[PDB]
Amino acid sequence: GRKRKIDRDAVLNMWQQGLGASHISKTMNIARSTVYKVINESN
Repeated sequence: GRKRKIDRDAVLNMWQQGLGASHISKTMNIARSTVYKVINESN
């Protein structure tokens, strides 16, 4: 599916609000490099 059962607004909400790895990892439970796995995908 496209926008049925998939996440994206969570990690995208961290960067789009003016954050930075450390805070982007605390609010959004994910390691700082793990966040770049997503940001790199640009999904």
